[PDB]
Amino acid sequence: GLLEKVINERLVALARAQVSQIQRELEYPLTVVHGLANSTRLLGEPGADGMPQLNASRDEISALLRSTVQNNPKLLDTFMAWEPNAFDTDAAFAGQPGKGYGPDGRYLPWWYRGADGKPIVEAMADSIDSEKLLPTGVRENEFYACPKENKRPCIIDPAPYEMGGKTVMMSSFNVPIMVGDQFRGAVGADLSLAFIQDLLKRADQQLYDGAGEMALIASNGRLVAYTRDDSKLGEPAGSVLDGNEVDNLKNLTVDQPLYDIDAEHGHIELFLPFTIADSGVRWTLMLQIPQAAVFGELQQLQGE
Amino acid sequence: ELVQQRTQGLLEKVINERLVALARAQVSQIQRELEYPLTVVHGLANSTRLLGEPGADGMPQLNASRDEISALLRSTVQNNPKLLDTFMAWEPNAFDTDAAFAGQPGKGYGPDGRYLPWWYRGADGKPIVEAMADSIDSEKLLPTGVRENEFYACPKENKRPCIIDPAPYEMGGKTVMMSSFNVPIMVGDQFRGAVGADLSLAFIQDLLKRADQQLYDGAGEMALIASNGRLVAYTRDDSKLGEPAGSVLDGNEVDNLKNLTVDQPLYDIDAEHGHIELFLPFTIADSGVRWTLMLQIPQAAVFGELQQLQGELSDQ
Ligand SMILES: CC(=O)OCC[N+](C)(C)C
Ligand SMILES: CC(=O)OCC[N+](C)(C)C
Ligand SMILES: [Ca+2]
Repeated sequence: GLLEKVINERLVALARAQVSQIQRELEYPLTVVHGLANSTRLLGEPGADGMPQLNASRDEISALLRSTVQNNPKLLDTFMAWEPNAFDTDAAFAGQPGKGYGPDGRYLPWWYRGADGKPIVEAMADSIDSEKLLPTGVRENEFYACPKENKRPCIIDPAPYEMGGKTVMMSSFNVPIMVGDQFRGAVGADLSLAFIQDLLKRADQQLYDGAGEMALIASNGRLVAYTRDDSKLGEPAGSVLDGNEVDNLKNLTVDQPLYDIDAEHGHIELFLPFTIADSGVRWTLMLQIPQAAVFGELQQLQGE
Repeated sequence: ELVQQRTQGLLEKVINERLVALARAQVSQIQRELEYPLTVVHGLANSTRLLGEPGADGMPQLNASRDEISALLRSTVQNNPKLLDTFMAWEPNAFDTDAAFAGQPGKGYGPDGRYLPWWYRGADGKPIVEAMADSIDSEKLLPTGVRENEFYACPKENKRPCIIDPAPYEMGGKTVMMSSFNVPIMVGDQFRGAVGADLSLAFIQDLLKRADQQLYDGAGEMALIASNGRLVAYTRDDSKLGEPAGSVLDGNEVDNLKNLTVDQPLYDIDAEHGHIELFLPFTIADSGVRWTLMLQIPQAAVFGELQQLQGELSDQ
């Protein structure tokens, strides 16, 4: 039908705007940490006098990280890990705690905000080499192993980490520190799922007057956000969504919308896969809207 | 017969709502792409300000030389192919004594030592630097209605990010629209300088041309109008980019743009000229930009569609 087509084109356009709004949120941390990687690699790149182009101390690099946290309130944190002896001699820094160094001197700072909002630092010695499987299906060290192994940017699916006495679910945005063809380390920043969820909830309230719900699904099919119920974050979409929805989640092409009508529940399903910057990472936005909210004007024309 | 009017009004609403949603989608896509240069230059500003912000020891948090700051700018160009350039300018004696660096323009300094590097790519793609001494203090008006130094004066005056209305630029034997994206280097409450990068806006022309094909077999036009009234994009004709929008649109409509409200759509049915227009003002981040997307549809296309929709209702 021609009228159905005009209504459905409105729906797709509204969904596409929700995707580009989410991309703005998710591409931002990647560009932040690209900036830090593009600066830090100058520690290892000679200049016209044969000395490093950046001769910054560890205290100065940490200042850059802390300034990132300070002036990027949307980011949960900023962190960086060097390979053993990547840019200096770790042994000179061994036995110095509370600076983000491992016990052997390896540079591993994780900067985030304490209770008063002031930045504090934790060394990632415990997680950087950990093969522990977290309950969301993510290994504890994947924020570093993935950029080390693939030598390109990595976005990690939702995972819980302990932060100042509480468990925080988060996704990390990671870039390798490359000098030539050599992996020297990686730098990253997290977004909390609570942050992404709050934004998706607010965005949903402006979509068809809030009649429906949205789900953001990571590369492993687990929920980054789910406007109906915060308790489902991190959980598999296959343990929260419909048989029909879970099937449609398998029916998707690489980057192309899937439209479906769940008559059993009287709502429209729209799945839009999308990629995050040039990282090649593909997540999915799901819109679930009551049929009456989308087709109310048709209902009104036919009703009279 | 009032049933006919109520029915026609509801069909027109469905049509108008589709066009509004299409407009909002172009705005959202434009905002996604144009955050990128702001994030890059925010990173450079947030590093450079540490030259003047003390630590607990009372001493600055970053003890970097001018050469090291320039290396950060050079690395930005090298590692962001989409950016045309990256440039930074300090206030006189902002972080050191300019006079100690006088007489060395080959490093991006002014003649009396002011730090003014502009880094771009030479013919072989390797970055090279030039001093901005000839532009940094110039309030000469460009055709676009901005000062030659707007990229610096606007962040100095407003102490927040500034996106300068685009200027034409030759790229690959074609003229494209180019804007700079600028942020202040703030130490406490003090403006110390600014850092920016230029980005081509050709992707907007391409975006809007593709979107304009979705509706009415491409019979409409889409435009993006800057605050100076000039065309950032115009799907009908690449040759019009950078021209006053009043050359393709009723002049008083263009004069009216300053009165519109951000994110509020506005329809104008110009029955005299047989076109309907939808305007959608928008901004970018905290830059305070005032840009307007415009969708123009011929009345004959809409009328024909309404007849088809009524025909489908009749046949029900
Ligand atoms: C416990 C720990 O060190 O976590 C580090 C990983 N990160 C920054 C992604 C949370
Ligand atoms: C080439 C070009 O875009 O001119 C503007 C350069 N700027 C803004 C650094 C002075
Ligand atoms: Ca369903």
